[PDB]
Amino acid sequence: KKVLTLEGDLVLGGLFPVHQKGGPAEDCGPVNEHRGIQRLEAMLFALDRINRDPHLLPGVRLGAHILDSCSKDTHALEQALDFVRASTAITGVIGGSYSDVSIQVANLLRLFQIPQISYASTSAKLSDKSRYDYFARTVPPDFFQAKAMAEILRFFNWTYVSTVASEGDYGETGIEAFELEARARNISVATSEKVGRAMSRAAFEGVVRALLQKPSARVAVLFTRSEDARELLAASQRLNASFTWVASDGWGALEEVVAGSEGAAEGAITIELASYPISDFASYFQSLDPWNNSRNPWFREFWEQRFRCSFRQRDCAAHSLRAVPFEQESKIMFVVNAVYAMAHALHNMHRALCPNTTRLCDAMRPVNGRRLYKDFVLNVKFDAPFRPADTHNEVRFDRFGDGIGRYNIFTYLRGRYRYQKVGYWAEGLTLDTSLIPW
Amino acid sequence: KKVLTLEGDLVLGGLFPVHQKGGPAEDCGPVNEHRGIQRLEAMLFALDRINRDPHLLPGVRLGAHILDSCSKDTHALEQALDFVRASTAITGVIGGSYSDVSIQVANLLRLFQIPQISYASTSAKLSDKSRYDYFARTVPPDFFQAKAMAEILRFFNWTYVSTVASEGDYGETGIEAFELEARARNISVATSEKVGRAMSRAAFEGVVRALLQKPSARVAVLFTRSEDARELLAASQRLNASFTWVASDGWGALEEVVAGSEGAAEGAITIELASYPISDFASYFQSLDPWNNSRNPWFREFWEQRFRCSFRQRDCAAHSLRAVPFEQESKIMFVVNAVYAMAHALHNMHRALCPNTTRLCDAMRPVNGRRLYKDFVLNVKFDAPFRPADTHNEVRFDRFGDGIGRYNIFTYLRAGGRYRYQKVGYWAEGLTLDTSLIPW
Ligand SMILES: N[C@@]1(C(=O)O)CC2(CC2)[C@H]2[C@H](C(=O)O)[C@H]21
Ligand SMILES: N[C@@]1(C(=O)O)CC2(CC2)[C@H]2[C@H](C(=O)O)[C@H]21
Repeated sequence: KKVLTLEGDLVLGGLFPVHQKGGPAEDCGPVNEHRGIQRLEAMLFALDRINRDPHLLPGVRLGAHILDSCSKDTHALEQALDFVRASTAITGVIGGSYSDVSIQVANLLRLFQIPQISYASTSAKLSDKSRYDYFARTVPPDFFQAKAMAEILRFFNWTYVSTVASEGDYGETGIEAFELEARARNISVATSEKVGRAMSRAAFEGVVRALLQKPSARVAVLFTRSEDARELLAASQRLNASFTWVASDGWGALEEVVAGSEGAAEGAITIELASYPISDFASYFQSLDPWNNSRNPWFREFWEQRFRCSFRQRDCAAHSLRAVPFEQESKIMFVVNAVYAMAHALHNMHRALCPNTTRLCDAMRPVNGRRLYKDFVLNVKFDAPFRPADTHNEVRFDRFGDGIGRYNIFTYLRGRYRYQKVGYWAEGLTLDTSLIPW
Repeated sequence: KKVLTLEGDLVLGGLFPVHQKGGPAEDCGPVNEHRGIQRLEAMLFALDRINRDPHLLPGVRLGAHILDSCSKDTHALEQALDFVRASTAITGVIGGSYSDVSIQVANLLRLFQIPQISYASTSAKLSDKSRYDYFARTVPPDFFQAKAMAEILRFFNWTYVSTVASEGDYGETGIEAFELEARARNISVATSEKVGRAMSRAAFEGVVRALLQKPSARVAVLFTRSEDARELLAASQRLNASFTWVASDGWGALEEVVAGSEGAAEGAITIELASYPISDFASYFQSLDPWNNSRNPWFREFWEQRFRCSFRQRDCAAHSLRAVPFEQESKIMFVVNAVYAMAHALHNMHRALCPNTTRLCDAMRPVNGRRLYKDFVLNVKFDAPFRPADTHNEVRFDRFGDGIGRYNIFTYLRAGGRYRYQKVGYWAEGLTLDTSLIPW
C-alpha cells in the first residue's frame, strides 16, 4: 500500500521488516522499531553517503524502491512482485532480514536475474549456489554460528544439553547444524522442542515443562526468534524454572528479550555476529524528524508508536529521538556494507563498461544482472566504510557469496543486570574467564 | 525448452517430470517414462474424454499448457512463469509431481490467485492453507504414511532401525514425522542419513558405511526420491551390505529402482498410495505411435528411448507398444482424478455463474480463482471416473484440500530372476498385513 521511492539514475530495491507480523487475521502488526525502521534508515543513510562520495559512482545517483516484508515470507513475496513486474527498473535488492523471507524472495529473483544481498539472513542453506545463484550476503552462514555454540558447551564441560528451535528455516537448520557439532564434541541432547510462529503463554509453559521432563539437563541451546526467547524466558519465570541459556543472534544482546525476566535469564551466554556501532548513523537517526523525513512513508507511523502520539491530535512535535537513549541496532553495519557492496560492484561495472564518462552509458541501460552478480558483486573487495580503523575490517564475499564467520560472545549477569562481552569466535573459540562470576 | 500447448476456451496448466534431472552443465536428463510420459499422457487422456463428455462441461472446451519440470524445482519454477505471464490465460494448474516442485510453484500461483491441484505431492507442508491457500491434491499428506510405516515396524517388533531421507520437503518432513511415530511405539533410531541434491557414487557408499556402523540396525527406513533409492541400492550391492528396506511411495512398486540391485532389495517392504489401474488408459497409451502423437513434443524421444532406435536413422517406424507388457504407473488415477476435479469444479462454477447458456459467459471471463478454489474446488464430490466395475470410489478433498490416507503395502521377492512386487496388505485407519505372503 505504501511505497518508498527515491529518484536516481539506478534504482536499488530494498526489503525490510518495517512492521511486525500481524495477529491471526492481519498480515501486518505494529511497527518493528529497531530491526525495521532503523535498518531501513541505515539503507537510506548509506545511499546518501554514496551519492556524496566523489570516489564511488560520482556521476550516477542511486535510488531506492524499499518494500516492507511485514516479517512474513508470503507478504514479502507479494511485495517482491514490484521488483519483477517491469521485466520502475530494479538493479539489485538489499534484503531481506529473516532467512525465510530471503529464501522465498531469492527463488523469485533468480527467475529475472536480479542480484540480492541480505544484511541479516544467516541460514546455511542460502550458501548453496545451485539453488540460490543470485544471492550474496554480508553475514556468515549459521554453519559457523552452531559450530561456535557447540565449542562453548565443550569448553564449560556442558555435555547434557537440550534444544529449542523457532519453527522455520533459521531455527530448524540452525539446530540441525548444532546437532552435528554437539555430537562431534561428545555432547548429548536430552530433548528438542519447537516453537510455533505465534504461540500463547500457555503453549510456552508447555515447552518449559517439556524441557523440565529431564531435570538433569539444566542447559538449553536456542536457535530462536527474539519474541520466542522472551516468551520462553517469561514462561520460565512464571513456572519458577531455572535453565542455563545458550542463545544465537536471535536473542543476541537485546534488552527486550530479558526485560522483566532478568532473574530467569541471569547466567545466559548469547551470540551476536561481529559488528560495531557507526557514530555517523547515530547522529543521522537522532536528527530524523516527522516533518523532514517525508521520504520514508512509515516514519510518521513509527513516531506515533515510539512516542505515544498522533499527528491528527497535534501531540507529536514536542518529542525528539535525542531526549531518548540511542541503542543502535546490532546488524546496522551489515545493512550499510550491503548497500556499499552493491554500489562498489556497480562502480566497478561502470568503470569497465563506460570508460569514457562518469554518466550511465547505453551498456548499462538496462544493467545485465547475471554479469553484475557473477563478475562484479562476487568480486568486490574494499574497506568497510566508517569501520573502527584500529581493527582492519573488509567487505567481500567468499566462494558461496557469504560474509565472514566472526561472532562476539556475551553473558547476562548481576542488581543491576547487563550483557557483558566475555569472548568471541573467529575460526576458533576465544574467551577470558576473568569476565564471568561462575 | 518444449511446451505442450493445445487450444481451449479455458486452459489448464500441466507440470510433470517428463525428464529426470541432469548433471551440472545440463538441467534435464533422460526421458522419465513412468512418472513422466504416462502421467503426461494420462492428463491428455482425461482432457480428451472431458471434451467428449456431454454431462461434464458440454459447451466449454479445455485446453492445456503442459510443462516439463525436469524433476527439479528451480527448472520447474522457470517454466511455471508461463502460467503467470498473463499478468495464454491459465484457469488452474495440474501438477507438479515432486513436493518441492509443488511448493515452489504454489508460492508463485497463489500470487496470481491460480488454483493448483497435485496428483502426487504428499508433503504434509502442503496441508497448511495459511501458506498454501490455492493448493489441493488428489493424494493424502505424509502424516498418515509415516504412521503407516511405524506400524509395519511395530508389527514385526523391529525396535532398532536406521533412516535415510532425500534432502527437501518430502524426505526431511516424511522421516521426521516417521521418527516421532516410531518413538511413541518404542522404536529407537540408530542413525539418520541425508541424501543431497548432487550425490556422487562415493557419497552414496558413505551413506551405506554410516548405516553399517550400527550392525544391529538391519532395518533401513527411507523417505527418498526414486533415483535416490536406486543409487542407495546400487551402493549397497557394491558393498555386499544387507538391509531390510521399508520405503515410502518414492520407491513404491517401481521396477526401475530395483533394476540391477535385485538381491540388494530382496525382502524390501514398499508403500504406494491405494489406487487401481484405470479402465481405458491402457487402450489409449498402447494405441499411441509417433505419426499421430505430434501433440506430445517429448513422445518421439520417449519412442527412441523405449525401442533403442532413431527416426533420423529410420529404424523406429517398425514398432508398436501393443506388444509390450503395459505397466500402468500407480498414480495414473490421481492424475486423471485431478484433471476431472478441476473440470467438475469449473462445471459447477459455470452452473452458478452462467445459468442461461452452455458457453463461457462474461460473468466467468476471466475465471476468478478465489471463488473457483474456495467455493467449487474444495467442495467437489463426484464418482471417480474410469473406475473398474467392483470399485465405488468418490473424488473429493477434505477441509485442507487433501486426499484420503489409504495405502497398499508390497514386498520385493524372487519367485521363478524372476524378481517381483507382491502386495502383502494395506493401511486405512489402521494396519492390516498378511504375514503369510512374506517369504522371510
Ligand atoms: N539471523 C536471523 C535470520 O532469520 O537469518 C535470525 C533472526 C530470527 C532471529 C533474525 C536476525 C535479525 O534480523 O537480526 C535474523
Ligand atoms: N510423493 C512424492 C512427493 O514428492 O511428494 C515423493 C517423490 C519424491 C519421490 C515423488 C513421487 C511421485 O512423483 O510419484 C512424489
